[PDB]
Amino acid sequence: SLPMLQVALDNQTMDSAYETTRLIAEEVDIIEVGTILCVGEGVRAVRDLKALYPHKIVLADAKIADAGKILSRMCFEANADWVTVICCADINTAKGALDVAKEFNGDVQIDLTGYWTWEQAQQWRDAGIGQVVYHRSRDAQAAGVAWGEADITAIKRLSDMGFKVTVAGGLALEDLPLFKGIPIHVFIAGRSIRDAASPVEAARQFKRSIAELWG
Amino acid sequence: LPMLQVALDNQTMDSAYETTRLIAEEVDIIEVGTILCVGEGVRAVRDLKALYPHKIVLADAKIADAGKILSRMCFEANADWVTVICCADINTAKGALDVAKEFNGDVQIDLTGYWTWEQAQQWRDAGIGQVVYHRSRDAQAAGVAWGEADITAIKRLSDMGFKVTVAGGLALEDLPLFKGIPIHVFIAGRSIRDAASPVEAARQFKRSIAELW
Ligand SMILES: [Mg+2]
Ligand SMILES: [Mg+2]
Repeated sequence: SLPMLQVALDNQTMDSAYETTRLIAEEVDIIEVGTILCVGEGVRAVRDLKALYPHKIVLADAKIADAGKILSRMCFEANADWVTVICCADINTAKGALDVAKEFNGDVQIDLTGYWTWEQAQQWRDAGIGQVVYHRSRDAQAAGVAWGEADITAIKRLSDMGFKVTVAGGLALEDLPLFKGIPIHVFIAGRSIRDAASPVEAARQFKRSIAELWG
Repeated sequence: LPMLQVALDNQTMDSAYETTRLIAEEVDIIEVGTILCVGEGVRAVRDLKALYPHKIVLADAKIADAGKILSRMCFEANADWVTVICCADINTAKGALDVAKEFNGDVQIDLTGYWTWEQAQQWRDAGIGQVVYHRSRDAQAAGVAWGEADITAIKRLSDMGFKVTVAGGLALEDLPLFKGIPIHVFIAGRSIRDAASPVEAARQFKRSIAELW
């Protein structure tokens, strides 16, 4: 199978986000309401984007740290398909978000930005979490942290634990070959699509490269 | 004396105002809870500071990454303080703190969930002066109580030089557990908002803090 492409809408306002979606909504598989757009506009962003693009998967990247049931329910009532819970959260937070998700036929991903352990990863699997976002912090990226050997190893180990792994964090087109041969579920691109001279062509380039690399 | 922070974990502004119109003048710090940040977005911060410009307004964003952008959105909305979640890369706390400094605001590391003493030393070396020792609401709902290990950890954080806020389902009866520790702030959300008398609930917290400290 080919890795899917997720666009991150890390825009501060809905009209900024629409400037991207009007160009690339049909060029990508998943539309992410980024954490920045969740904070800028609140959960209406989820409701509105799903109303515009009801045939697409809409992910609310809320990076829930606690109050798993309440915050997941807000996102799902706004018609989210998927929500994110941050890796450090108490296990009951992921569990709570998962129970709500099942009411709505949605799903939960654990976002792996920052500091987590393999013991925690086992708890997620035991709790019934099936997706994780292996995620380089943009702030670490800005401080020179590059994709590398240890990432490939960890991504493979997560996959062998039975998770579908999404990869994210300042991904550029030139980074995709690093991941060749690994059954990546989804690649997320925010800035490398939204900020391109032609977002459409940026998205199509990611799709072509993926098709070549995983074909 | 430890200050009293009310958490506005409400889905909509009008729900938050049901609380604030009762207790805004009864507390020291008004928190835009994470639930309100997600429900309404940063407008919540801008609106509540406009209403209560004399009170400290905390945006409980629990930032996980993009420290500079997300803190700047909160501080442009006139937040005084913002939270960063404990698992965030150290450069996220640093980014948020650099922005905070431009606005004469501050950053707290929220300690909900899994973190390490090595990370705590990193926050200190980065110039972080505030943490929120925080029992997860979901852990609370699964039966996790405040205990001596929490008290030991709070004292340890205080000895490292942090001003410590305590939070997580706090009830009036919990206050004596922390006696003798120079707690900076106690947060109460449910035990004030959902009280039969929110005004009595806030006054009782302040009365008890004044007695104990
Ligand atoms: Mg995101
Ligand atoms: Mg809070």
